[PDB]
Amino acid sequence: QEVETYRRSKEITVRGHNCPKPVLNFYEANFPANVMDVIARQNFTEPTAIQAQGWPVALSGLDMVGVAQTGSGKTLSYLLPAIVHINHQPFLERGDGPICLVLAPTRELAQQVQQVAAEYCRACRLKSTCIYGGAPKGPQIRDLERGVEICIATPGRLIDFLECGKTNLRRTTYLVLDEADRMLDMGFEPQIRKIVDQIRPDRQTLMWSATWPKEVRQLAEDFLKDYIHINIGA
Ligand SMILES: Nc1ncnc2c1ncn2[C@@H]1O[C@H](COP(=O)(O)OP(=O)(O)O)[C@@H](O)[C@H]1O
Repeated sequence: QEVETYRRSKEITVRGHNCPKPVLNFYEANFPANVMDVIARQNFTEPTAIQAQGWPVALSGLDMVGVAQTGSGKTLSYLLPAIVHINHQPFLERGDGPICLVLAPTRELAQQVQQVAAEYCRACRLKSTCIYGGAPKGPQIRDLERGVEICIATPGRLIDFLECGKTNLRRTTYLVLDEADRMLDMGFEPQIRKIVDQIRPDRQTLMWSATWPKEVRQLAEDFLKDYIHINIGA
């Protein structure tokens, strides 16, 4: 396995049934033209180790957990397959909720992901929005009502909105839990549960974490299906 040479090099450990081979370069991912336009402008030389192994897993439709240090490039690891997903699901109709739901523990990390996502949404003509607590409800409710394919959210504000019927998850087929361990450290487990229970069963779900403790591992087993576990580090 040329694979095992590459994984071993990049300190990639994979666990679970039938993980696809890692993609050795950007071109092999076969992301659509508009996304490539935006990737070329970032002057990356190469895929990061989790993009390498993570992308093909995500693009295959499989559930997974990606464990890597802050800075290993996981945002793109779930975002970019999200775009492909959206391209393969029907067109967004008046009043449809989001197709892709990215949950994040804090306002700041929610906004970071919106920032990364902005350029690709614009190149791909997708609409997205950052939902977070503390800030004016008005603009956020506007965005959700005009319709977004992508909704990046912190749990509390999302709940409030669902309960008020200002959006809904009956189209959410691609679920992301960024910074899951932090999300659990800050005590959001009941809230994340209350959220997912409203998500139709055929969802692909992807968790991302810098660490792999008991609490997170248990969340994975309750929420994921036959998941792949990717580790990055010695
Ligand atoms: N393929 C790549 N090559 C080089 N840098 C990248 C690549 N993908 C992402 N980056 C950059 O690496 C940094 C870390 O990305 P990020 O998604 O924040 O990682 P994490 O979420 O693991 O902390 C960002 O500044 C991002 O622009």
